[PDB]
Amino acid sequence: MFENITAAPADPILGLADLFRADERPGKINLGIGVYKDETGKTPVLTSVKKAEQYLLENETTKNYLGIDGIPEFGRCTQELLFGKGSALINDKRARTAQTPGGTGALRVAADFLAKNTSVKRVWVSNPSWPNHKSVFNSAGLEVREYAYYDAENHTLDFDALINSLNEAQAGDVVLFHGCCHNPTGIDPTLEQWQTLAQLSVEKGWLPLFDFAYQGFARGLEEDAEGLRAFAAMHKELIVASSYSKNFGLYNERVGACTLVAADSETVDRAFSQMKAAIRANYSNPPAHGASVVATILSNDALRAIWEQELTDMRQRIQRMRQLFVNTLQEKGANRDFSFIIKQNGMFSFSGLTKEQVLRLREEFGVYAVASGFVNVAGMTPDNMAPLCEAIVAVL
Amino acid sequence: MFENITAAPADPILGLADLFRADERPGKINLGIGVYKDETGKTPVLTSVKKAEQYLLENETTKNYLGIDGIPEFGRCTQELLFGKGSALINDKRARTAQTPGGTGALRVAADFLAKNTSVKRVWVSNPSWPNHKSVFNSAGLEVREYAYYDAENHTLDFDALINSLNEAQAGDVVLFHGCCHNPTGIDPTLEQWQTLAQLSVEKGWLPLFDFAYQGFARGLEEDAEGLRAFAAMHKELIVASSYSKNFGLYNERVGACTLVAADSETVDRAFSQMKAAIRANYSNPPAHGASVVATILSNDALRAIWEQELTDMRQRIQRMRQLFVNTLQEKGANRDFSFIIKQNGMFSFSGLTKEQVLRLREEFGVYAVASGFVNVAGMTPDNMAPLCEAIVAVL
Ligand SMILES: *Cc1c(COP(=O)(O)O)cnc(C)c1O
Ligand SMILES: *Cc1c(COP(=O)(O)O)cnc(C)c1O
Repeated sequence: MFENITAAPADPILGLADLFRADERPGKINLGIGVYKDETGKTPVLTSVKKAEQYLLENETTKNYLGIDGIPEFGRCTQELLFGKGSALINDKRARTAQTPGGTGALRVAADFLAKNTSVKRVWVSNPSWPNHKSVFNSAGLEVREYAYYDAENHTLDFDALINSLNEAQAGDVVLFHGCCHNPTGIDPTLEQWQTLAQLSVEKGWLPLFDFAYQGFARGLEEDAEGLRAFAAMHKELIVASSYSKNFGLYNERVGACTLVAADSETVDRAFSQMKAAIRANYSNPPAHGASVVATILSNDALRAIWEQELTDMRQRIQRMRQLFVNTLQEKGANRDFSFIIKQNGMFSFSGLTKEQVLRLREEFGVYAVASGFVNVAGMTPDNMAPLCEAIVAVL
Repeated sequence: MFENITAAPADPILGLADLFRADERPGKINLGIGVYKDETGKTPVLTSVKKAEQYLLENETTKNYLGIDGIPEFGRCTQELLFGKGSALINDKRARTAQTPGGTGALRVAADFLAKNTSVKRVWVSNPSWPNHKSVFNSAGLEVREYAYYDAENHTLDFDALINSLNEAQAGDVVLFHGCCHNPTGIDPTLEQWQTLAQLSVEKGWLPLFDFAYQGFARGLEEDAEGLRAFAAMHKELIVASSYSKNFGLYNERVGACTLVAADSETVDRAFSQMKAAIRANYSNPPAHGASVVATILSNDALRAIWEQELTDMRQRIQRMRQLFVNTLQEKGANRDFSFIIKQNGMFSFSGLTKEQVLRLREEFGVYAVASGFVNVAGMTPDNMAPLCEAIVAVL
């Protein structure tokens, strides 16, 4: 059966980490890591999370199966983080949430479920979008198309090209958005923008699906949701996929969730059942541990408070490198403008650099950057900034 | 989009636990639980697991993403538990293992991967088989057919009907087996039986896929694998799906794994890549926590030793109820033979009882049993045995 021909031509992971895992001089990391790193290059484990990890060592009584949808507390908790405080979408019971081996879990689960119950044929992702997007959905047998976004050149969102690319879409078509700023270039629709996508989105069909990892990394836990929230001001039907993998620095635990909305609660229920349908058919129920950490930090408001400050730290270091990058680059000699990298959000941004600068940087240079010129601001530490910036400007 | 018609007609879970969750007199549990219970009706959390849970509170340095295949230690460790000690299938590097949100995760992942790379069209499950089997594979677009097994009446494996039902199968068809004794009736092929399935299996085509949750519950960690192992003595190509969900009482953590075999290591590799392919496309990498517990107990041989004794306990309580069931039933008045329930293995066995005894037991009786007459020996405690056995014999 497996004997003769298969093999991968694979993901931009070992597509950079393994040459890094060998191409040893004093390698300026990959800026092609997918995780955050602190001022020392470590991707710590959090005080809010540990303290919470301990609350579980002691309080757990059984490792008894979780409900298909998971931890309801996590539920309440996730819902309220995405839609708000007195959110009339919560009291009103239009939203239902599933706990999933998070982020990708949710987009998958979202995928498999749309694929029946629904007659969604295509998914519109965005050029570029997080690399693993296409695979999730092709896997489920939905065809993926791309809308414009960052035509680049002038480093911002070619708003017009988007709207323009989008009109090709249609009524029962799902349009994938990243709530708060986009992997790989933290370029944001401003509220207005977010606002018109929504006006357009209702008058044309489009079930909107939010891909939401990164909340609290652009401006703040609650502002980051505004995009999700205005859409949500006017949808009836909407679906969002979340991850506490980045915001809780819980990467390996696999935490995130899938929220589904319907006009009303009866409808929400006939459909959530069918999303649970798709869950018993994937993995029968989600992994507790991560989410309990999660459910526990969001409930304990002392632990929340301590948790909100770490994230603040995160997000802040990230902001500090973005200026420093542009600064160390001034001083050292660059023929260009990159004042565009302090304008973007998140870990990611494309360093406007060529497939070949990117490659002239891994020879007698040593910096790892995935071929697309995309760097992870998070891998830049205050001291590695010197050499990095020598190297970047020694190619332009 | 979701508006009008969907809804579930669902899993034998709330299909029994929810009426239990309400039908309150002194309800004799459901014997329609899917988890083990101790002599008090609790599904504890283990000393081996806690001690290990603590080793992690203190030793974890980052929550950094796991490899797609997961924890390699878990790897080594799982492989050696399934195939053995000096296993020439390990040194020989024909086996490769993926860590997955376990058990169902693995059958799914196994499913999605067969579905391309391979030209497996059908899956042969067994009548009955674990209820969630059909959904996993239909979900992936493989058609499921059933082979005979327990025609019942004479409570044992209609060996002949199996062989007989099987011949309809064919060359690139996957045949699903439960390594050590079967959910819902712990009826075993003896080594010989296991042995002929294998002889047959090579001479006819059939990629064999083992569904293996329950190891150490029939006779012992190592004997339970004999079935897996003799097949494995002669396959080249074979695939097994595991779960430490029952044996480690880790139910909610989601621990298990998918082992794939090929004739040789080159071939194993072109295909594992494509199984990792299917993994980045499901959830991008598995949840650490559970498996670290797992990887940690199997390496630390003090913790292993302590772990092997709990399981022994488990398996033993399970054996003690099976005799007690048959005994309390003698004494109290039954018109039948049920000496067949001390012959079976595992938590499960069908109490030869009718859809209507099953139902005459939930009226002014109070015992919950999924309509198929299947009981979970594990929910029977030494004291609830009195009333249960009054009730069972008061209907025959
Ligand atoms: C980081 C990220 C994810 C993460 O999915 P998880 O399994 O939560 O790691 C998903 N989508 C996007 C756009 C991301 O940036
Ligand atoms: C219990 C059981 C499973 C469990 O899958 P998990 O997700 O590990 O709970 C799978 N298959 C069979 C036959 C089982 O009995």
